[PDB]
Amino acid sequence: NLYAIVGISCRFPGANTAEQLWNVLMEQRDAITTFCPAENLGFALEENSVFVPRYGMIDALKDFEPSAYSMSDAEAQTIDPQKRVFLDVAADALADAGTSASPGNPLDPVGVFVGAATNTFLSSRDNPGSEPQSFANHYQQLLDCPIGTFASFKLNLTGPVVTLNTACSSALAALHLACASLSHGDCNAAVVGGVSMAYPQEGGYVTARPGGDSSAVFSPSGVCHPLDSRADGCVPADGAAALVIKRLADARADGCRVYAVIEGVAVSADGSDDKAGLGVPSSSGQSRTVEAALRRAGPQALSRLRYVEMHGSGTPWGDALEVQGLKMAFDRLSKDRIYLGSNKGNCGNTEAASGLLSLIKASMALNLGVVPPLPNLAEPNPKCEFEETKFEPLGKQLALAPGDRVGVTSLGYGGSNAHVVLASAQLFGVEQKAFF
Repeated sequence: NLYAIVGISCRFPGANTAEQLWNVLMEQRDAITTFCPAENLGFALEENSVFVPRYGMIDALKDFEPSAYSMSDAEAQTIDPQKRVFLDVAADALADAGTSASPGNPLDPVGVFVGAATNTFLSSRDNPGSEPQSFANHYQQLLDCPIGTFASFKLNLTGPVVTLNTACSSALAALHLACASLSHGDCNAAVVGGVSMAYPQEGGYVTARPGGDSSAVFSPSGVCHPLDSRADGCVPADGAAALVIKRLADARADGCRVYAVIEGVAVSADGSDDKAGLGVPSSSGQSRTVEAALRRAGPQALSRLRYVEMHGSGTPWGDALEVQGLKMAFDRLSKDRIYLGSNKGNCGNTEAASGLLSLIKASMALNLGVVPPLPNLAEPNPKCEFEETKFEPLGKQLALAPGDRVGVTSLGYGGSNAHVVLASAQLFGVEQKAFF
C-alpha cells in the first residue's frame, strides 16, 4: 500500500504557507506569541499554579472569507473558528491538488477524515452569540455539525466523512483511516485534516509552578526544549492543516505531481500493560506501532530510515519514553546514525493538529533533501541515554540522500499511538511537486 501526498494547506504559528513554515524551521525560529502580562486575569490561581503569558497563536481568520463559502459575515461570527479555518485549509488543499494534475480526473468520491479538538468556542465568552429557548438555541451542541461533515457539505465532497478525536495523535489517526479507506476502495482521494483552536483566548496558559506537579505537562518556563536537558513541558498552540492523498497507483494513472510518498502507516493503543497511568505513554506500546509501520514500509525502507520527526513534546519523561520506544522497535527489527527531532519547539504543541505539522515538515524535508534541526538544542536530555547508541538529537540541518526514509510519530492522551514512514517522490517514478 503506497500513498501520494498531492495537496497541502496549513495554518500554524508563524506559517500560513509551506514556504513560511520551511523558513520558520530552517531559520530555527520560535513562532510562539508572547503576551503582555494582564493586570487582572479574571480568575484566581490555585496556590501551586502559575500563569505563563505565551501561546502558539495562529492568524488564520485574517485569510478566511465567509462569502467564499455561502456564509454571511453575521453567520460566520457565531461558527466555531475551527470549522471556518478547517473549511479554508481543506478547500485550499483540494485547490492545490488540482494544480500540477492532468485535467479531467476528478478526485471523486473525496473522503474527509479530520482529527479535531472539541468545540470550546461555542460555550466561551469569545462567542458573540454566547434568551427564550427554541430547538435551534437549546441544543447548540446537537446542532453543532461535526467539522468534517460541515466541510463535506460546503465543499460538495461525497466520500466517507469522519470527525475524530484521539487527542494529540488525532491527525495521524485520521491519516490511518483515510489510507485504510482508500485501500478498501471507499473513495478515490482523501482530505486528511487536523484542527485545534482553543477558547476562551486568555493570552497565555495555566500550569504548575516550577518543580510542582509533573502531570501538568505545560512548560512553567514558557519554552519547549525537545530532547534537551532543559525540557520542562510543552507550550500549547492552535493549528489547522489538510493534506490531499491518493493511492500511488492513481497518482501514476492520473498524471499528478507528488510532494512525497507514504510507504507505511500504523496505529495502536497502549492498553494498560507497561503503562504508568492514563497520561503516561508506554514505551512498549509505542515500540509496537513503530515496528508495525516499518514492517509495512518494508526492508529497504527500514534499512534507510535516517531521521524521525518525533512527537517530541518536551516533557523530560515523555521524551525519554519516546526515545526508549524507538530503541525497542529498532532493536526488535534488527533481530547508521538515526537522527531525531521535533517541531514543537518552533510552533508549540498544536494538539489535535500536531501530527499534521510533523507530516508536513517530514514531507518538505524529503522533497527539499534536508531536515531542519531543532531550533535550540544545547545539551541532550541525559535520561534519553543517547550515548553509545545509534540515536542522536538533530541540532544542525541534516542533508538527505535520495533513498533516505523519514519516520513520523504522534502520541495521544490515554495511550493512542501512530507512526508513518515517508520517502521522496523521486524514488517512485513520478514527478515531484514543488511546495514553493
